[PDB]
Amino acid sequence: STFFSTFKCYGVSATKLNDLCFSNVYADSFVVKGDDVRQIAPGQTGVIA
Amino acid sequence: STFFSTFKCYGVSATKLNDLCFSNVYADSFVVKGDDVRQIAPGQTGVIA
Repeated sequence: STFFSTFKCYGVSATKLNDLCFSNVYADSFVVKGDDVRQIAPGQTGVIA
Repeated sequence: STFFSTFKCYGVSATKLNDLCFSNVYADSFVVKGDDVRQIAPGQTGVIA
């Protein structure tokens, strides 16, 4: 059903998420416009960041 | 005539293609939707990969 236009993982490889166990898991949610999505990453400047 | 929205070379630099000779060349063709193009790359996960 659900498909994503952006997927990025930083401290782990994407092909090893099935063999791991995760601790202290949190999820954040909000809405922005298309041109502002690139700002959601470490070491970024701009209005959102 | 032809223009590409995506182009990414991996084991060679893009400015060296005109000076080399290539062996065992093969081409693969298929169709996906726009959101799935990002999965055509080494180390990716998803339904396509």
